[PDB]
Amino acid sequence: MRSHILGKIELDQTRLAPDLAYLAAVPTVEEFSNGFWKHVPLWNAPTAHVEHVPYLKEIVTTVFDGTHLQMARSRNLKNAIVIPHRDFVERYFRTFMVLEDSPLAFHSNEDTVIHMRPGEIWFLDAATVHSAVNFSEISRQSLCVDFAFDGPFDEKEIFADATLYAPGSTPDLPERRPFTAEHRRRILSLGQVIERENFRDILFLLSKVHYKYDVHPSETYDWLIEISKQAGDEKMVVKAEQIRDFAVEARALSERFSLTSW
Amino acid sequence: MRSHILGKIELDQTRLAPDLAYLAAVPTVEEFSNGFWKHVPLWNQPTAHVEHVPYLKEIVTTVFDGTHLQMARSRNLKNAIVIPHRDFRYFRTFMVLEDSPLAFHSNEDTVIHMRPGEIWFLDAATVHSAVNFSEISRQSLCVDFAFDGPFDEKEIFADATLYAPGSTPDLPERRPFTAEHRRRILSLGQVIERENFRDILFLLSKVHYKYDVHPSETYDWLIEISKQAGDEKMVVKAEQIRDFAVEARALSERFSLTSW
Repeated sequence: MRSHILGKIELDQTRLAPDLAYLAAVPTVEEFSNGFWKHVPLWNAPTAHVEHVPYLKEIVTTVFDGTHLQMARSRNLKNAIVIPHRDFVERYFRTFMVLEDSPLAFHSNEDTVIHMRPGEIWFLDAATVHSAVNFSEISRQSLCVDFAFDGPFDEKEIFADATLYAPGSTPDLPERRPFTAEHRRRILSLGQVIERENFRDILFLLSKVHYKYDVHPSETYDWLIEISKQAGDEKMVVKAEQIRDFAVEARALSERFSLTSW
Repeated sequence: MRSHILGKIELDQTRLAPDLAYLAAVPTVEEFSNGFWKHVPLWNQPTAHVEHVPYLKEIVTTVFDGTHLQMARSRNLKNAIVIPHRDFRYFRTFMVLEDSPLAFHSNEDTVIHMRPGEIWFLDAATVHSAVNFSEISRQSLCVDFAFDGPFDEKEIFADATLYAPGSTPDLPERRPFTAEHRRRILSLGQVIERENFRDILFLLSKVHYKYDVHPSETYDWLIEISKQAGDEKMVVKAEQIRDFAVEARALSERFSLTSW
């Protein structure tokens, strides 16, 4: 897990309530997606949206330095799961800060599961296998502020005041149950019910095991492949192979790829 | 009936702050318009917007009785002016929810500056206008009432204790409107064109907020400005506009500030 905390800030819930009330209502528009997700661009390398979120405005304005600031946006996720994956193989800086307390919302990254707490500013490593989830409808509005630097930089200048930067902050890293061979055998029983119209469903459900069980998120794809073989459907074995290449190996997918076209 | 304050509630900032953010982002759907105006219907019976950020739901639920109530909406106005006009005994209350210093209203001979929380009564039947000389937000709540037979303005509230008709209104001072100033306004007869006719109208419509003259004169100056310009189609159009605005007289479906 390359990801880690970068520091924290006491959020003023009362100056934030309205900002969140706006983010939730501004209309926006947007193959592995499911549940509810919504992003709001604030800083495209500012937007009409900014002056409408005074507080959030202040926050990035003051907590960060533009001497490398890419973009910034708000991101919410409800009853949704982002399939585990990696963006590529072979340096950028994506930072993340939840804004609301969403108990059943988590992130994962390579071999560990995280539960971000408000105001905490995380560094999320996109070069390794990661995922995000919200098992409930409790809102999970978040601020993603991206950075960039060609000349390797301290990681310090993210903040425009080293008094906020503090790695040592202890993260909430839930303790997961042991993933056993007996569990693995139960998962594979899905080979008996999977069909083409519920294939995407099984992908999403397999994507959740790693949050509660101690097993690499990438195994998701091995299970899916094996479940496809057990079912004996070739177009499934192949779709499942393609998804794994996309997710685990960052291989791109055809424009013809579809979870619903067979 | 002349405009006046009916009472004033105190506004819980924190409790309405999230709501204003909501009204400001809610999309809504899509003349003689001019600048930014946005209405978010709140009672036509409730509207999906209510529950979606409540403080106002309370305000409107507590304060008014709904047997005569018949529409409620938020109304914002920025860098805009609505031309003076009469709508048509249909009441109508108005509460500005924010402090927008360059925001005003006029009605017949009065120019007022509503203050946050005051609940003003405004008559439909008269010549009124609204304006915001700046981009500072001016979210308000407009609640109208139904009466097709005499009542007491008290009888609109629920909690009768909320009615306080004696609050002193903030009535901006206006400069006297002089005969030389009038002469100067007719000079626009030198520059008006069919392509800027509308602009001149918006310009004339604003004078009555700063100077002491009835807003309907806007239309007299426009007709005269039109006669000075020697443009017969323009004189007829200005007259049509005047009849539509201060006589309520229905206009035509073809009528445009582009069709001469």
